[PDB]
This record gives sequence, C-alpha cells and structure tokens, in this order.
Amino acid sequence: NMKAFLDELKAENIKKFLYNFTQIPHLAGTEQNFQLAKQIQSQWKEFGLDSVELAHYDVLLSYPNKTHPNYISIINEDGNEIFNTSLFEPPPPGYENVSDIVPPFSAFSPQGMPEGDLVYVNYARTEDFFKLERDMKINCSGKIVIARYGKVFRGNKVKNAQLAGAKGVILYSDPADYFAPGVKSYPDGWNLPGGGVQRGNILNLNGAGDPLTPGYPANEYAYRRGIAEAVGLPSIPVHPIGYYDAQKLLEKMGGSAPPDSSWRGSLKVPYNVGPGFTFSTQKVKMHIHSTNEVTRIYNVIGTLRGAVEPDRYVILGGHRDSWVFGGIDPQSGAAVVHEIVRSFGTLKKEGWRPRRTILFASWDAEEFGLLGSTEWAEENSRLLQERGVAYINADSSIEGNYTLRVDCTPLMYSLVHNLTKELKSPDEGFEGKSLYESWTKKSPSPEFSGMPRISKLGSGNDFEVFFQRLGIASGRARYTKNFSGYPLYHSVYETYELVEKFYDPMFKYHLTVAQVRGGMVFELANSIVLPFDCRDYAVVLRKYADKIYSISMKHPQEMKTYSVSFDSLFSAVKNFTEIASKFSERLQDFDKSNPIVLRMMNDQLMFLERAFIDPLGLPDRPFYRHVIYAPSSHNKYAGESFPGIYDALFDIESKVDPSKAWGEVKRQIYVAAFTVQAAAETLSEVA
Amino acid sequence: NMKAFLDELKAENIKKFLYNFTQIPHLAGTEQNFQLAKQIQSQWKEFGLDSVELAHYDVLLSYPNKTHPNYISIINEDGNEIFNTSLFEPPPPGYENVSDIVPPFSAFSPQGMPEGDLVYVNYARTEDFFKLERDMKINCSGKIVIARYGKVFRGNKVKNAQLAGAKGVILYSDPADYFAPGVKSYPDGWNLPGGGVQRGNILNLNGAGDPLTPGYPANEYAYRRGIAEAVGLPSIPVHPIGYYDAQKLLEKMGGSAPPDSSWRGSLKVPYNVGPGFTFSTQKVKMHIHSTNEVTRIYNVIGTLRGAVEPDRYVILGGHRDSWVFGGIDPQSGAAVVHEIVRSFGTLKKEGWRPRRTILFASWDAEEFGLLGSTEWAEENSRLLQERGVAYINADSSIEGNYTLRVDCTPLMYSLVHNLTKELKSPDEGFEGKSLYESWTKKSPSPEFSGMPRISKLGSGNDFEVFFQRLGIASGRARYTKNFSGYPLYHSVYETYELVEKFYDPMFKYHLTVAQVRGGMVFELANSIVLPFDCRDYAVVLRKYADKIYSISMKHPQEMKTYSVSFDSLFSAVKNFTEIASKFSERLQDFDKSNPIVLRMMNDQLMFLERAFIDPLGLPDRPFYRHVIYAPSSHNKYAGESFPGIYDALFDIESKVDPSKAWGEVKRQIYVAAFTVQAAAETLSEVA
Ligand SMILES: *[C@@H]1O[C@H](CO)[C@@H](O[C@@H]2O[C@H](CO)[C@@H](O[C@@H]3O[C@H](CO)[C@@H](O)[C@H](O[C@H]4O[C@H](CO)[C@@H](O)[C@H](O)[C@@H]4O)[C@@H]3O)[C@H](O)[C@H]2NC(C)=O)[C@H](O)[C@H]1NC(C)=O
Ligand SMILES: *[C@@H]1O[C@H](CO)[C@@H](O[C@@H]2O[C@H](CO)[C@@H](O[C@@H]3O[C@H](CO)[C@@H](O)[C@H](O[C@H]4O[C@H](CO)[C@@H](O)[C@H](O)[C@@H]4O)[C@@H]3O)[C@H](O)[C@H]2NC(C)=O)[C@H](O)[C@H]1NC(C)=O
Ligand SMILES: *[C@@H]1O[C@H](CO)[C@@H](O[C@@H]2O[C@H](CO)[C@@H](O)[C@H](O)[C@H]2NC(C)=O)[C@H](O)[C@H]1NC(C)=O
Ligand SMILES: *[C@@H]1O[C@H](CO)[C@@H](O[C@@H]2O[C@H](CO)[C@@H](O)[C@H](O)[C@H]2NC(C)=O)[C@H](O)[C@H]1NC(C)=O
Ligand SMILES: *[C@@H]1O[C@H](CO)[C@@H](O[C@@H]2O[C@H](CO)[C@@H](O)[C@H](O)[C@H]2NC(C)=O)[C@H](O)[C@H]1NC(C)=O
Ligand SMILES: *[C@@H]1O[C@H](CO)[C@@H](O[C@@H]2O[C@H](CO)[C@@H](O)[C@H](O)[C@H]2NC(C)=O)[C@H](O)[C@H]1NC(C)=O
Ligand SMILES: *[C@@H]1O[C@H](CO)[C@@H](O[C@@H]2O[C@H](CO)[C@@H](O)[C@H](O)[C@H]2NC(C)=O)[C@H](O)[C@H]1NC(C)=O
Ligand SMILES: *[C@@H]1O[C@H](CO)[C@@H](O[C@@H]2O[C@H](CO)[C@@H](O)[C@H](O)[C@H]2NC(C)=O)[C@H](O)[C@H]1NC(C)=O
Ligand SMILES: *[C@@H]1O[C@H](CO)[C@@H](O)[C@H](O)[C@H]1NC(C)=O
Ligand SMILES: *[C@@H]1O[C@H](CO)[C@@H](O)[C@H](O)[C@H]1NC(C)=O
Ligand SMILES: *[C@@H]1O[C@H](CO)[C@@H](O)[C@H](O)[C@H]1NC(C)=O
Ligand SMILES: *[C@@H]1O[C@H](CO)[C@@H](O)[C@H](O)[C@H]1NC(C)=O
Ligand SMILES: *[C@@H]1O[C@H](CO)[C@@H](O)[C@H](O)[C@H]1NC(C)=O
Ligand SMILES: *[C@@H]1O[C@H](CO)[C@@H](O)[C@H](O)[C@H]1NC(C)=O
Ligand SMILES: O=C(O)CC[C@H](CP(=O)(O)O)C(=O)O
Ligand SMILES: O=C(O)CC[C@H](CP(=O)(O)O)C(=O)O
Ligand SMILES: [Ca+2]
Ligand SMILES: [Ca+2]
Ligand SMILES: [Cl-]
Ligand SMILES: [Cl-]
Ligand SMILES: [Zn+2]
Ligand SMILES: [Zn+2]
Ligand SMILES: [Zn+2]
Ligand SMILES: [Zn+2]
Repeated sequence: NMKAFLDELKAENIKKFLYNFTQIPHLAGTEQNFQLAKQIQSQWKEFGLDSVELAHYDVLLSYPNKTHPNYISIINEDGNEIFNTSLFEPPPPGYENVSDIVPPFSAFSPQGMPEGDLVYVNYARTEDFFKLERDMKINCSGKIVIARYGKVFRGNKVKNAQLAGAKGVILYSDPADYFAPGVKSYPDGWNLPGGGVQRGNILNLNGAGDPLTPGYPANEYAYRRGIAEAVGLPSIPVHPIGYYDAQKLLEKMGGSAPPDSSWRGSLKVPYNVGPGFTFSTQKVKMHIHSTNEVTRIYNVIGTLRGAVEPDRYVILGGHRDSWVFGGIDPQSGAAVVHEIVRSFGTLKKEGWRPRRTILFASWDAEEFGLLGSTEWAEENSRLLQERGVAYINADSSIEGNYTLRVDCTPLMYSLVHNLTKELKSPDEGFEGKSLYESWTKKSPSPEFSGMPRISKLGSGNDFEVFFQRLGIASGRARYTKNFSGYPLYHSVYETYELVEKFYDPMFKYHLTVAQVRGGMVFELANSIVLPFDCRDYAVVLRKYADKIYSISMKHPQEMKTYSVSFDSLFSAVKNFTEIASKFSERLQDFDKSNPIVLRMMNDQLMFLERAFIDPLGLPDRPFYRHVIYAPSSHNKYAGESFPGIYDALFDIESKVDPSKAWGEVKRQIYVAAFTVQAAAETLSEVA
Repeated sequence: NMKAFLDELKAENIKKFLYNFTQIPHLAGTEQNFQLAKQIQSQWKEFGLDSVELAHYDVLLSYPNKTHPNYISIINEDGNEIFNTSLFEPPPPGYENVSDIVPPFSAFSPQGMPEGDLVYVNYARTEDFFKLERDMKINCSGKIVIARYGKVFRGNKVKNAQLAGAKGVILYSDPADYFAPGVKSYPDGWNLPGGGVQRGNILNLNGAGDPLTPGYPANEYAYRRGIAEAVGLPSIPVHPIGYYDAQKLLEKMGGSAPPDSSWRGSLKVPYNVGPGFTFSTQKVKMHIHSTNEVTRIYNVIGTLRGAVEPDRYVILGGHRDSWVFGGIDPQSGAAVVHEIVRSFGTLKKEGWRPRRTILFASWDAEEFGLLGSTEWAEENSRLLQERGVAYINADSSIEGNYTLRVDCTPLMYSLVHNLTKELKSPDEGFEGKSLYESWTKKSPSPEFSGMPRISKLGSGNDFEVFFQRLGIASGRARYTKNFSGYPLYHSVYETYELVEKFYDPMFKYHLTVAQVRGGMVFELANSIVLPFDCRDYAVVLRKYADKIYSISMKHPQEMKTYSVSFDSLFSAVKNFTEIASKFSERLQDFDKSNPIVLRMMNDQLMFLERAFIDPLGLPDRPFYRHVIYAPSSHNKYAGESFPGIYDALFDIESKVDPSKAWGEVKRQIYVAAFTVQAAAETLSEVA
C-alpha cells in the first residue's frame, strides 16, 4: 500500500546517492555522463525494475574551444586590451583538482569577435526594452547589450536583445539578485562569489527539441537541417560573467541616468544606460569561439510493468546532465528518483506490482534545451498519446528550504491537496503538523480561501514536451525559498557540500519531496479510478476567461468597432462546468466491478488533458499545441493562460493594421471557445 | 447474429427508399434537402436508433444566378454572338415539370466574361499539359482551355489549366468517354444524350472541408477567412457542356494536329489543339455569374449504443445531397443505408445491441467538397481519434452491374475476403456460387494469386477526413462496370428510372452491396476481437517500398551523388513484418475472458491505423496526414502510396536545384521509415 511505499524511502539513501552523483562533472555529451547513465541503468536493474534501456540520440550541442578560450576585453583607442574577464571560475576548496570543469559560456552562441559601445538594459525583459526604445529613446542598434540575469529565461533576453538590433550580449549576475543580505559567499555560505558565473543555454526552441530535427527523433538515419535552418539559434554572440568582471565593465558607463531605482542593482556604479563610456573612446570587445556539434546523448528508461493496466503509463522523469557538479541542479532531484525507484523495486521484490505501468527516465542534455526528453517523446509519441496517464517531473528537489512549490495541471490539484494532508511537515515549528498546513501557512493561495498556491506550468524543464506538445497531465513539486534561480545556480560552486552544509543537512527536505513525488506517482499508478478532478479545470477556465476578458476590455472602442465578443468562450466554459459536474456524478455512481465501464471512465479522465491539444499548434509555435496553457512568449519559465488570445492581445495598440489585429483576436477567441467546448464533450456520455 | 441481420435486408425496401429519395432534387443548401434530412431523422428514429440528431454548419456553397444565366458564345469580329451553348439540359420525360433543376454549372467558378482563343488539352492531366508545353511547344497562356471530362477529378484539370496560364476552362463530355457503343441515349438506354452535361465542383481543397474555416467546424461563432484567403477556389471561370455544344466549339479549331490518337475522341472533328480557329477571327466568350455564399447544411447523425464497448464507434456514412435527382449518386447508397438502419433497428427492437456503438450519418454538401462530413469530423475530432474503430462509406451502390469494387485499408482485406465467401453472388451465371468467386473471377488481383483486386483509398468521397486526416481504418464497396463516372453522372438524366429500367431492375445488386456494407459494419461492431489483420499491412508496405524504390532508381547518378538510401525504409518494413507476426501470435494466444487484456489488444488493433498519421501533415497538404496513403496530387480520386516520397520524386529531373530536391527525397524517406517503425512499435508488448 501507499504507507509501505512512503516508509521505505530513506533520507540517508538520498544523501548517499546525491554524494555519488556529484563527485565529478556530468556534462551532456561527455564520457562521464555516459558512465553515470550506464551506472544508473545497472542499479535501476538491481533495484528490481523489469527492464532498463539506454535510448540515445545524436543532437546539436555546444562547447567552448579548449585551446581558444572566450572572454571579454575593454580595448583602447589603439587596440590594447586594458581589461580582460575571467577565463574560469576560481575552483572551490579541494576541487582545485577537477579534470575538466567547463568554463562559463553561453551554450549555442555563434562565434565572433565584435566590439562597440555598451548599453545597459536591466533584465532585458520586453518591458525593459520598451522603457528604453519608447520612453528613453536610447537605440540598441549596433550596440553591445549588457544585462543582468534574473526575472526571465536568458533565452528571452537574448532574443529581445537580438531583435532590438544588438551586436552582442553580455550577461552577468548582480548581487542584488544573487547575493542575499547577511549570508556569506561560498564556501562559507550559499551566496555567489564575485568570481561565480551562471552557465546556461540561450536557445529559443519553443518546444522543438534538437535544433536540427524538429518533429522527429534524432535517430541513426535522421535527416537534419543545415545549421542555417536550425531552430532557436541566436545570431549574436553572448557570454556570461560574475559581478567583479561586471563592475569593471559597468563603472565607466556614460549616457542617461537609469530611468528609476528598479533599473539599479547592488554594485557601487551609477547603472547608467549608455551607450558608451563617460573614457569616450575605449570599446568593449567579445571573443567567442564556442562550436556547435552533433553529439550523442543517452536517456535511461526503466519500466515497472503494471499488473492490471500495463498499457497505461505513469512517468517519473528528470534529467541527469549538469553544467558542472549539479549539486542542486539536477542531482538533488536525480537522487530522489533513485530512491523512489529503489523503494518501488523493494515492493516489487516482495511480490507487489502497481496497477498501471510506471516508467522512470534519467534524461540527458536537458541543460541544452530539454533535448533528451523531447527526442524520446518524438520517437514514442504514438504510445504516449494513447497510453500516457501522467508525467511527474524530478529536477532539483530543493532550491531553498522555506516551503513546497507545486506547479501542475488543474486535474492534479485535488490529488496534491490530499497527498500533502497525509504527509508530515519537515518544517521547523510545524512538527506533528501536516505538509499541507505548513505549505498553506507559508505560501497561501491568492484565489482563496485557506488553500496553498499552485502555479501554472510553462516550460524550462522536461515536462514541456509531455504537457505542451502531447497533452499529457503533468506536475512538479520541489522545496523553495521565499524565476531567478538560487544564488549558486549553474556555477562551479553548486556542489554536494553546498547542499549538505547549507541547504538540507538532515536530508529532510529531500525526503519530503521524495514523498510528494513518489506519492503522486504511486496514487497515479495505483488508484482504481484516476485521481483527476475535472471540476478543478472548470473552475480555472472561468478565472482565465475573466482574466483574458479584462485584458481585452482595456480597449472598449476597438471591441465595439470590430465586434469583439467573448460570449462564445464564456458559453463554452459554462458548458464545460455543467458537463464536468454531471461527469463527476457518474464517476461517483457506477460499479467499479464492471472493468469496461471503469476503463471507459479512466479513459475519459485520461484523454481530458489531451482534449486541449490543437494539432495545428499555436500561431508560429507549432510545438506548443495546448490551448489553455503555453510558456510565456516573454519568459519561457512562466506559464501563460489562453496563450493564443493573450498573444493576439499583447501590445495590440502598436499594430499598424488594427482590424487585421483584432480579427486575429476574434480568431483566437473562436479557437479557445471551440476547444473548451470540444474538451467538455469528451466528458459527455459517449453514446 | 450476422445471418439474422443479413436476412432482414430486403431488395424491395431499398427500391421503395430509392424511389422516395429521387422524386425531387436535393441540392445542398436547399429547403428540399433540409426536408429530406428531417424525414431521414424521423424515420431512423421510428426504425429504433437510440438517438438521431441534426448537426448543421454554415459553409461556403456556390449557385448559378437565377436571372443572369451562364453560357458560352462564339462571337465574331464585331461582337455578334454567333453560337450560344445551352441554358439547361432538356428535361427527361414526365419531369419537364421539375420545380427547379439547377442548370449545369461548375460549382465555385469565379464570375467572369473572358474571351480569347481556344486550346484543346485532351483530359487536362499533368501528362497532357506536359505533351503540350514540352513536346508540342503550344502555350496556354491567355488562352481558353477546353478539355474533356474523364481520367482525373475535374478539380485537378482546372488547377493544371490555371497553372499553365489559361484564362478560362470549358469542360465537356465526349462520347468516347461517355457513350458506350451499342447502347442508346437516355430515356431509351443509359447513355448520355448530346444535350447532357456533367455538373460538379472544381475546388482543390486537399482535405480542408469548408473553404473559409480550415481546421475548425463552421459552427455559429466560427471565425471565417475573407474569400481571398479561402482554401481551394479556382481563379479562372469554368463551365461544363454536352457534346452537341462541344462539336460547335471544336469544329472550327486551327493550329497543330493532335499529337496522336489518344488525344482524339469520338466526335467528327479533327481535335486540333489550336490555339484559335482555322474563321481566324472569331473568339470564344464565356459568361459566368455564379455566386459563392455561406449557406446552412445538415447532417443526420443516428446512434445505436453498444452493449459492451459503447465508447467504441463504428461509423456507416454516406451523403444525401445530389446535383439533381441523385438517382445513382447518392441515393442508391442512401437507400442502402436506410435499409441497413432499418434492419439493425429491427434486431434492437427484439432486444439485441451490437457490442460497440454504431453511428449512422446522412452527410450534406458532399458534392461541394465533402463539407458536411469534414465539418462534423473537425467538430468531433477528439472523440473520433480516441474512440473511432472504423468508417464504412455508403455513396452510390452501383455504377454498373458487372462486379464488386472494393477500396479499403489493408487492415480490412481479410474481413472483406471472409465476408464475401459467406455471401451469394447476384451475378448471372454464378447462381449458387459466392460473391468472392464471381468477384475474383471478374476482377482478379494483379498481385496474385487467386484473390480479387482491392484498391487503395484516395479521396473524392466522405471517408476522406476519417482516413486521410484522422487515421481511422476505412473501406468502401459498390457494384461497378467493366475514374470517369458512368455516362449519366451528375446529369438531369440520372433518375430513379435510369436505375429501375437499366441498372438493377431486381434491386439484386443493391441488396448485395447492402450485405457487403452492413456485413462489415456488423462484424466491426460485434466481433469480440477487432477483425483487422496487421500482417496484411506488412505485406503492402513491402510492395510500396519496392515501388517507390524503383522510381528513385530511374535516377542512379543522383542517388550516388547525394547518397540517397532506402535502407532505413526497408529496415522499418522488415521490422513491422516481424513485430506484426509476433503480435498475431499473441492475439491467437490470450484469454478472451480477461476483458482488460482484450481491450488492450483491440486498442492496439484500433490505434494501428492511427499510428500512420503525422501531425505535421504532408508537405503543403496539412490536412493529408497519413504517411502511407494520400490522394494523388494529379488526381484526387486516385490513391497514392508513400505520397511524401512519391511527390518529392515526381518530375525531379526538372527541379533547378538538384541537391535541394534530392535532400527533400531523403527527408521524406526518413519520415516514412520512422513512421513505419513507430507504427510497428505500437504492436510491441506495451511494457
Ligand atoms: C453550450 O451549450 C449550449 C447547448 O445547451 C449551446 O447552445 C446552442 O446554441 C446555438 C446558438 O448558439 C443554437 O442553435 C440555434 O437554434 C436553432 C438550431 O437548432 C436555429 O433556429 C438557430 O438558427 C437561427 O438563428 C441563428 C442566429 O441566431 C441564425 O443565424 C440562423 O440562420 C437561424 O435563423 C440557431 O442555430 C442551439 O439551439 C443551442 N442548443 C441548445 C440550447 O440546445 C451552446 O452553443 C454551447 N456553447 C458553445 C460555445 O458551444
Ligand atoms: C529495426 O530493428 C532493429 C532492431 O532489431 C534496429 O537495429 C538497430 O540499429 C542501430 C543502427 O541502425 C543500432 O545502433 C548501433 O549499435 C550501438 C548502440 O547500441 C552503437 O555501437 C552503434 O553506434 C556506433 O556506430 C554508429 C554507426 O554505425 C556510429 O555512428 C556511432 O557513433 C557508434 O560509433 C549504433 O548506434 C542498434 O544496435 C540496432 N538494434 C539492435 C540490432 O538491437 C533497426 O534500426 C530498426 N529499423 C529502424 C528503421 O528503426
Ligand atoms: C557510485 O556508486 C557506484 C556503484 O555503487 C560506483 O561504481 C561501482 O563500484 C565499483 C567502482 O569501480 C565497481 O566494483 C562497480 O562495477 C561499480 N558499479 C557500477 C558502475 O554500477 C561508483 O564508482 C560510484 N561513484 C562515485 C564517484 O562514488
Ligand atoms: C588580455 O588578453 C590579451 C590576449 O591574450 C592580451 O594581449 C596579448 O598580449 C600578447 C603579449 O603581450 C601579444 O603577443 C598579443 O598580441 C596580445 N593579444 C591580443 C589579441 O591583443 C592582453 O594583454 C590582455 N590584457 C590584460 C590587461 O591583461
Ligand atoms: C480527496 O479527498 C476527498 C475527501 O476524501 C475526496 O472526495 C471524497 O471522495 C469520496 C470517494 O468518491 C466521496 O464519496 C466523497 O463524497 C468525497 N468527499 C468530498 C468532499 O468530495 C476526493 O475524492 C479526493 N481526491 C482525489 C482522491 O483525487
Ligand atoms: C417519402 O416517404 C415519407 C415518409 O414515409 C413521406 O412523408 C410522410 O408521409 C406524409 C407526407 O405528407 C405525412 O403524413 C408524413 O408526415 C411524412 N413523414 C415524414 C416526412 O417523416 C414523403 O412525402 C415521401 N416522399 C415522397 C416524395 O414520396
Ligand atoms: C446569344 O445570346 C445573346 C444574349 O442574349 C444574343 O445577343 C443579344 O440579342 C439581343 C436582341 O437581339 C440584344 O438586345 C442584346 O444586345 C444581345 N446581347 C448580347 C450581350 O450580345 C445573341 O443573339 C445570341 N446568339 C444566337 C446565335 O442566338
Ligand atoms: C478469415 O477467416 C480465416 C479462416 O477462418 C481466419 O483465420 C483463422 O482464424 C482462427 C481464429 O483465430 C484461427 O485459429 C485459424 O488458425 C485461422 N486460419 C487461418 C488460415 O489463419 C481469419 O481470422 C478470418 N479473418 C478475420 C475474421 O478478420
Ligand atoms: C579551436 O581553436 C584552435 C586553436 O587556435 C583551432 O586550431 C581549432 O580549429 C579550434 N577547434 C574547434 C573547431 O573548435
Ligand atoms: C538605431 O541606429 C541606426 C543607425 O546606426 C538606425 O539605422 C536604426 O534604425 C536606429 N533605430 C531607431 C529606433 O532609430
Ligand atoms: C535553511 O534553513 C534555514 C532556517 O531559516 C534558512 O534560514 C537557511 O538560510 C536555509 N538555507 C538556505 C540555502 O536558504
Ligand atoms: C443576379 O443577376 C441579377 C440580374 O441581372 C442581379 O440583379 C443580381 O445582383 C444577381 N444576384 C446575385 C448577386 O447573384
Ligand atoms: C506564353 O505567352 C505569353 C505572351 O502572351 C508569355 O509571357 C508566356 O511566358 C508564354 N509561355 C511560354 C512557355 O513561352
Ligand atoms: C446490366 O446488366 C447487363 C447484363 O450484361 C449489362 O450488359 C447491362 O448493360 C447492364 N446495365 C448497365 C447500366 O451497365
Ligand atoms: O532550455 C530550457 O528550456 C531550460 C534549460 C535549463 C533548465 P534547469 O536550469 O535545469 O532548471 C535552464 O533554465 O537553463
Ligand atoms: O469534392 C470532391 O472531392 C468530390 C465530390 C464529388 C464526389 P461524388 O461525384 O459524390 O462520387 C465529385 O467527384 O464531384
Ligand atoms: Ca527531434
Ligand atoms: Ca471547417
Ligand atoms: Cl521539477
Ligand atoms: Cl462508396
Ligand atoms: Zn539547469
Ligand atoms: Zn535542471
Ligand atoms: Zn457526385
Ligand atoms: Zn456521391
């Protein structure tokens, strides 16, 4: 039963697994990552799984040149390189020994050696560039942009920059965002040293997976696009730096004041916007020599065969590749999955099987754009779309230690509420209380009433292809602090010791996340009726219809002129509410003894997420096919609701053909109303 | 049981229903068609169906102007209209009374009054226009084209013509194609009078359905494209004529000889290719004033709820709208469905239910581009794709009386072989023999050995959206003669009397088709294991891989230069063969007493057709998503195999960038190999 499963999970095992996974770097595409894959595969096998395979793909990755390193220089009027950024981060204590730690770089940067004047853009958000090209009249064309990490996925920044005319982008971590007051720099606390740099890919894939093979798995005979038709590649050079190198680049900055305090970070510089220095006369020069190359990656796929519904799949998945040691990102999640597997494997050895098939993935090349999960799902899309019950992600278990952070489909809200009431809170001062209670006290619902917050799914992690492309019900759960990443994110300093010393010394937060993650997978794979509640979707559809309506209503004159009505969407939502309500009644009133009727009802619950998929995709985003949710076009990490309408409405005041534009709003309202109505009809009596 | 069902079908009932359906015209969008819909709905209800609804859509139709009729003129040097084509066909005996019979027109022609020189193009096939622009050097630009009906769908002709530069198209029926020797003109035989004209739409929809709403049902709040972005509309005027009016237009034709005898039909004219007349000096002038208009259509949808698997759908569908009386096209099929329904309804009244849900459709606006079936399937696509077992079409039951013509997915071959051996042949001189035997003797397999021919599915009928877009296993069966249509196709002369007197006086061929159609639907809806044989797909995949390979091999030098290999496709096919073979074994070896295992296996059989769908669609044909089959791009009526590769290879010698072109061949080989491999993997053990 469930308690047997939950009781078999040990904090000390997680600790032991995390330590094992963090001793050397496991960069995607390296032999070391391959060996960790082989090792996971052997162990998941010894743990009891019925089968464990490696699935590999040949995908575009990116790597710095070993003998021609990347850096940024201030040059002078003659071409003397006055200042030079780091070539590497100062390795932490006792790892000065590291074989090779990849130096900081922006994965998928083109090669280049541009120079020019600097313009500071804050976080390089859409609103930042609006304030700058619209209010301030500064002009980024031909400039090198310099932006701080935080707020939004760094891919959006590069795209915003690229589109505003920039010839290069420099990213850095500012202590305002990456140094929490009163805590020390690593190795003596969990803050980011002025020499720490955040690695990370800067693609805009929009769900495509491998850049060269959109639509189809990068298998042995894959046909690939030439790199010039590749998906998501930035066209200007980009490089990240720490805040020491940053001060050096920022302190000589001229032009206009920062437009206000929200543009100014913590270093002792003015945070002038530029362009150029006070100093005229010197320029910034970038040196980028990273190369893109097709490289083999490996997913580990374990299978625990279901006793009754083997042709129904509950998937627990998270990635194995790290930028360096992956002390938090991903091995604190990977060590949790290892212990979940060990625990299910234990029950199986004593002769239990779950009701449905459970699938366990160790994904590769996630850091490079969710490539392993995506290629695997393109290869197995027909199985997934007819057999896929749910997907539970398992990246970083902790990014803090204040409370639970849950993002999931509405179908799993009730499941998550019930599971957490059955779990002990590991929180100081809530001993003998449930996780539900601490989580609700600490992160209260905005909606209300006495409920916790649960957020929408966007992207930036491996659930993306399962939810956004395929319409498989998905959730994730981790411990969090009070979109920027904790301070030591994607740095050489994110190590086992960072976690053992400063994050979770007892491994008690890991154990909690293992219980929430393994708990969901257990209920999903074993409850006789799928634990989804379609009425929960009815409720959020109404909130999102209100929301998108309110946004349109900021423009009453155009709504009159063009006859923009939301009547069809509200009507659809009202029908989905009534039909879901009747479906719940039938679900309460039938005999679980009749298997075929059970299967029919479970198939309705199962295909309901699926009903929100449009096979034509969203406008310009063929791999984002869900109509209710998509990643924000301004921030991959953030979930947006009614994305088609949201984007047709965004900055609509600026389109030059208002009636073309409002026409497309109307078209999107129609697609949404229709999809919500069609989804609802999946829950009607079937004949 | 089956025999009870088959024995309840009566030839005399079919006769009575066909007579009832043919007394007045039932043109899509008219009140008369609406009343026939209401009537079908009441009767299917009295017959016993559990529910019967009307589903309506507002779609673009096309109609001649009542007070400004269409015709073609020869004008002279001054503008005197010397010759004028008919305004209508001479109505048949006793129907000179007809309320209104729509005059001959090409549905969806733009309006226009162009004049110019005539060029004769034979059947206006791709090869005809090749022979003419390549061999003969004649140039169709600014000319009016005149082409005979036959060989290919008239939409392709208009598209070929349009693309070759034409300013108008005139279609006519030539007696070579539409007058069988030794038979008389209607009313005294079944041949086409020199005053008969074939009506018909001339769209290129490529599966889109309603022109204005591709992707989504043309419901109440549908957003519609402006007519200029409508799908499939021809841009030059087109009008059809009989062979009397044709002789008048052809007899004065100048320019070059016909390139050979295959270009010459039966009228006493030279069949010169033009351009222009001998007569200089006079021109041809077209007068077209038809209008396009959004018009309401109605499908009748009856439901017979399944006793065990109600959430599994077997669909019997065919259209109700006719160009005029629809004596053969469609009411000889519609009267068969009426009798099938009556018969199932009888069993139900005695307390039987089929195992699966059976759905019965009377589709509207088929003649106008399969619009009713398509809109309905877009509206209900999520139900269809998860619950759809099979679709059996039911258009014209007879287009002759020589033998059976069956087109279907390979999955149904074995079903059709077994059903026909259990059926009496209605053929003169095969009394006491089975339909299988007459059908095999009369239409022998080309493949071999002692098997009948079964052809591929293309399009030109209502199964299109179910098979080509959705991947639902589909078949059709009718009686045929020894792609052009019988002689009285889409003419005022296709009447009840044409059928009672000359086609099927006993109604014995109708009864046979009712038995083959209702027989399939019965087995599909009642057999405990779905009657599909996946090994039959294995066999044809190998033949098609051979075929497409041979076509590529007409170009060995390019295959070397570009490294074009079919190794992946053959490998996929070989694996599909082995895995299908193992799947058959398991299907033989499991206990039908275990329902969940039964359901799992039926779901594999059911989703196997579905596995061949690519959600990205074929190149440029987003609504044709099946990878093994598509309608021919040169002839909608014809099925083509490995369409993606076939079209990348077609006329490849002429592409100006041979390596771009051969690259796309390679990409298509990859898509096909991958899809065949993925389809096969749906038949593997599921865990
Ligand atoms: C939510 O579910 C409800 C079903 O409970 C559903 O309501 C349906 O709405 C449509 C209109 O939106 C109705 O269709 C109408 O009724 C009949 C057809 O049976 C016609 O007379 C009407 O047509 C006339 O009026 C039209 C416009 O007002 C004209 O354009 C037209 O040419 C006619 O002259 C009209 O088609 C239908 O009756 C209800 N169904 C009910 C109440 O049972 C609603 O649409 C669902 N929401 C969504 C978004 O799907
Ligand atoms: C039909 O089914 C068979 C399975 O029975 C399947 O065969 C598979 O083919 C691929 C090659 O096409 C094999 O993968 C290889 O084997 C190992 C990985 O386990 C590697 O050593 C190989 O890689 C080396 O060589 C490559 C090229 O030759 C190099 O590019 C590469 O970098 C390596 O140095 C290679 O990946 C696989 O072993 C078999 N599976 C078997 C026999 O079990 C076949 O592909 C299926 N057909 C289709 C079209 O799917
Ligand atoms: C993590 O643990 C694994 C397995 O417990 C260690 O690898 C095993 O132990 C030794 C290492 O040579 C061998 O006898 C086994 O063959 C290894 N088993 C495998 C790979 O499954 C591994 O070395 C540990 N990693 C670290 C850095 O501690
Ligand atoms: C920053 O780095 C550059 C590159 O290594 C340094 O300039 C080089 O210096 C050597 C010897 O002085 C010369 O042979 C090269 O011509 C220089 N390379 C280039 C491309 O300029 C530079 O001195 C460094 N600057 C600082 C302040 O340390
Ligand atoms: C979460 O728990 C609640 C409370 O147990 C569950 O709702 C009950 O479920 C039973 C079983 O069908 C019903 O008979 C009760 O009427 C329900 N109570 C309420 C308040 O609805 C709910 O099913 C659980 N959610 C899951 C398991 O997903
Ligand atoms: C075809 O048969 C139908 C039904 O048998 C005829 O319509 C019915 O018969 C009379 C006609 O006014 C009425 O009492 C019924 O209400 C009609 N029933 C319906 C419409 O379901 C119909 O007129 C026949 N058509 C022809 C031309 O013979
Ligand atoms: C073919 O049809 C046209 C159109 O009806 C005939 O020409 C018309 O004749 C009347 C009276 O003679 C004139 O008022 C119109 O000007 C003509 N219309 C046009 C547009 O030309 C023509 O005579 C007919 N030709 C034959 C041979 O019957
Ligand atoms: C068509 O009929 C053949 C002959 O009856 C069927 O094949 C037999 O099916 C039974 C039932 O599984 C097997 O045990 C026999 O071994 C089969 N004989 C052969 C020659 O295969 C076949 O199943 C029928 N096809 C259908 C119903 O789709
Ligand atoms: C890296 O740069 C070296 C040293 O200058 C050069 O020889 C080599 O081409 C580069 N390797 C690649 C292509 O990354
Ligand atoms: C920015 O500067 C360049 C000239 O160097 C110009 O072409 C570009 O259009 C400018 N952008 C704006 C907003 O004026
Ligand atoms: C872990 O828990 C303590 C308790 O408040 C917290 O303040 C400390 O800073 C936490 N560690 C991190 C990395 O936030
Ligand atoms: C048909 O032509 C008539 C008569 O000349 C004209 O008045 C009317 O506009 C036309 N109707 C339409 C638009 O089909
Ligand atoms: C046919 O004629 C026109 C001139 O009237 C010309 O522009 C067009 O390109 C010609 N086509 C060919 C194949 O020469
Ligand atoms: C019907 O059957 C006879 C028997 O040969 C055939 O010759 C006759 O022409 C058929 N009718 C039609 C329309 O083909
Ligand atoms: O490519 C993405 O969508 C995200 C990759 C990675 C996700 P993770 O850092 O592993 O949480 C990142 O944000 O840089
Ligand atoms: O639009 C089509 O695809 C075909 C419509 C109709 C099919 P049918 O004549 O009813 O067999 C025709 O060929 O003109
Ligand atoms: Ca791919
Ligand atoms: Ca449509
Ligand atoms: Cl996660
Ligand atoms: Cl048919
Ligand atoms: Zn990461
Ligand atoms: Zn991660
Ligand atoms: Zn027709
Ligand atoms: Zn027809």
